[PDB]
Amino acid sequence: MQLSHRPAETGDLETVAGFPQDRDELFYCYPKAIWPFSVAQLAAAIAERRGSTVAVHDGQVLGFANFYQWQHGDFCALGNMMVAPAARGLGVARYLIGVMENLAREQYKARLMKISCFNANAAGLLLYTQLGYQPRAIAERHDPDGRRVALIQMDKPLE
Ligand SMILES: CO[C@@]1(NC(=O)Cc2cccs2)C(=O)N2C(C(=O)O)=C(COC(N)=O)CS[C@@H]21
Repeated sequence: MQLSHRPAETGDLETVAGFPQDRDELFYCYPKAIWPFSVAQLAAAIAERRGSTVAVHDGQVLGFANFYQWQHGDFCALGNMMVAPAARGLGVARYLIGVMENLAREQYKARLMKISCFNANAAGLLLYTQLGYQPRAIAERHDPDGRRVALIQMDKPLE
């Protein structure tokens, strides 16, 4: 694996919007979005967020993430974490989370990264745990069917 990163570009949008494979996956990474996902929905998030970044390997965009909260000197909140379905479990999210930690430290002077993860996303919860994130709170949210879900609010000090 020889991963690189760069800011997200218009030409990446169709690729990245292809990453969520079902309503659950879209919910876990972008709960405000409505299935089916679209480039317009992805662009809307990019426009209102900061730091949208892609991970690339062998000419393929394999990952995407951004910040939906940012407070200089304080923290950033990382979301829209998406990984190409053929590249799952190969370290792309771990790589990109590390890049986003460096961005938060360097650009925003953040002392903390927040990551919130829905309860059903076991793989996410375990990944963020392996990367040193700890659970701080659990918040109630509602899914598209009106069912109650638990949002696990985690954080990690940045060094
Ligand atoms: C403002 O916080 C968020 N939204 C809400 O909590 C509001 C709602 C949630 C469910 C119904 S309404 C927001 O935006 N979030 C994102 C995101 O879109 O990136 C994620 C995805 O996180 C990752 N890890 O990719 C977790 S919920 C959190």
